[PDB]
Amino acid sequence: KMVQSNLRLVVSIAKKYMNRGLSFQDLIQEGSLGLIRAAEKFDHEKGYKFSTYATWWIRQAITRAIADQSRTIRLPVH
DNA sequence: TGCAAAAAACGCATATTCTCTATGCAAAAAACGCATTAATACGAGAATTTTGTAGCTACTTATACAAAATTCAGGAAAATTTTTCTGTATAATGGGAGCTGTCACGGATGCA
Repeated sequence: KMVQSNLRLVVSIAKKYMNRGLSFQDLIQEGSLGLIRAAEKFDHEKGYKFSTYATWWIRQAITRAIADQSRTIRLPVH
């Protein structure tokens, strides 16, 4: 539920990363791969929401995708 | 402007005579013969002698085992670059972008 609940601000990552040469949706479903990768290692008794930590994953999970994703030649990040 | 007609030239009488056609002289070529000498070739002698044939001998090579002294193909470390994975903590709370001037056809639904 909290997962499904924290599925609004995600649009921020979508907008910031439009589609990253892919698809708005795929740039949010891959962001969903985040969310879960928050909860778990979201950190309770922390002192504030994953609003500064959930994103964190989010944007580190998209990116990784995005560019893993999408040019039909994988690229090394280097 | 018709000729009859005269003198000198221009045509029928020979000397001259002089290119001229005509034979004996003579001088040196030539070529023929007496011929002489030398040289081009035949006769004999034995001397070199190369080629042709045999056996011995030295060089050259046919061959049979193989790990020479050297090449190479993997195998397994590094070495450094690169790749994939994981992680970094305030708040942030519904998405733009053309379709609106085509003509005609064939179903297929909706709407009383």
